[PDB]
Amino acid sequence: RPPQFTRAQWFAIQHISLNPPRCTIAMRAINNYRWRCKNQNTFLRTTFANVVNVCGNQSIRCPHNRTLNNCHRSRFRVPLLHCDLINPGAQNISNCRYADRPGRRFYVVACDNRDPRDSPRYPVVPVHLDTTI
Ligand SMILES: CC(C)O[C@H]1O[C@H](COS(=O)(=O)O)[C@@H](O[C@@H]2O[C@@H](C(=O)O)[C@@H](O[C@H]3O[C@H](COS(=O)(=O)O)[C@@H](O)[C@H](O)[C@H]3NS(=O)(=O)O)[C@H](O)[C@H]2OS(=O)(=O)O)[C@H](O)[C@H]1NS(=O)(=O)O
Repeated sequence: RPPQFTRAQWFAIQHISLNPPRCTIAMRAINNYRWRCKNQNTFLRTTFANVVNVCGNQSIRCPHNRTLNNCHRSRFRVPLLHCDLINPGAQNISNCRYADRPGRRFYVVACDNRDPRDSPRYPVVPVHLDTTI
């Protein structure tokens, strides 16, 4: 487990977001938790349940993937949001400033085992993000 969640929940908390808030808020889930503001982020308007199914679609492979050789793409499209740091010179939350960018595309994810103390029902769960199309 990561310091405050499982890998699979932490992955969801960053990127899986069926009914989000606006970007100035949505970004806080890392930009107010990490030592600097990240410039760009992506937030898929889907359910974790679909993403657990996407870690049971046929196995493909991704750009930065050699330590598992396994990722997958979604079989039909979903809505999303993207966010954008409007002045790259902010490094902290007293000055970092953003705006919204909604969209509908497929997505690409990597995946690994369950957690000893959470939701055993599913042997393999998502855990990272590569791109959207
Ligand atoms: C295992 C753990 C440490 O990894 C998780 O957290 C790190 C940050 O580490 S930290 O929390 O311990 O401090 C996350 O990596 C940071 O986010 C990336 C992201 O893609 O979200 C990086 O983004 C930059 O590069 C992207 C290109 O890579 S690609 O998308 O894979 O092709 C760009 O598209 C993106 O715009 C850009 N953002 S930036 O602000 O301009 O840099 C970023 O490099 C990285 O931070 S850094 O300190 O390493 O530079 C992991 O994503 C995360 N893995 S997770 O647990 O699976 O989610």
